[PDB]
Amino acid sequence: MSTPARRRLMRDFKRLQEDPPVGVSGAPSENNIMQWNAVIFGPEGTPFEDGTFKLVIEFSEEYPNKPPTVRFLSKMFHPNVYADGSICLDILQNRWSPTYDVSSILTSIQSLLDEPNPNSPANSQAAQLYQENKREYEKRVSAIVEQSWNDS
Repeated sequence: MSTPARRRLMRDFKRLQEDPPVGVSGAPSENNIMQWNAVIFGPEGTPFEDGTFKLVIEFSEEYPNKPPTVRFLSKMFHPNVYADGSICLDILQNRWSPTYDVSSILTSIQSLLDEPNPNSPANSQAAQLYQENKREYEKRVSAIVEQSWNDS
């Protein structure tokens, strides 16, 4: 029924309103405290700067420091992605510190767009094309972005 992990999430939300992260947003809209609504925009000086990407962060009633779960709602091509669509970040592991806030997870992925980690990539196909054929990779970026570029 109740838990400590839930209470913490409530303290983070109010703290988010006081001073939310610039460039990325992550707050619950209609979905319960479990599911949240977050969106990340491409960094400056990248083919994603003009594009828009939305992602959801699924929390668990396990522990306030237990490795959470996150995944993009829109199916797009990325240099590194899991079969479930999750993102490969050091935060996803036990390296996550209970000192930081949810904003840290939003900025973590934002920076990933700028430059991924060649250290054990999830999608070798993309990571390879990045150093092989840039013309083939760029087309994949603008293509996936165009789909979620305009919905109206």
